Amino acid sequence: GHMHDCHQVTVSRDVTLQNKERHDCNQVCASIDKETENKLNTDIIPRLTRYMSVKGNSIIARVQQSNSDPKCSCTWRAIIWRVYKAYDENSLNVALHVSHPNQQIGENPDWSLVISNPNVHC
Repeated sequence: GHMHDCHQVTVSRDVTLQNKERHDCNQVCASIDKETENKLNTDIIPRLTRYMSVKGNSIIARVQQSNSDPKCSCTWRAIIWRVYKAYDENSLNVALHVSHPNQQIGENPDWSLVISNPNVHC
């Protein structure tokens, strides 16, 4: 019944883009694929580095859809392989919106974070 000291995190970006034009939402969302990567590497990973046992994440991937809705729901997911279990899902989510302390202007409202697998080693 071995015990797990790290957990695996899926960090997600969730953006709604205007599509008054009624184009493919894969193509509308693709517009800010590069933005999302640059945001992942320059802000999101850095501010979660503190919590990882070992540096290590998957390449951020967009979720394919099949629609042309007036508002496009765009979602990217990346996986961070090992984060100390000591840091709960809530504290990791907070780390996304707040850095400097007592802060009131939240950042990255578009970003969220789950535990993808409770049972990882470091």
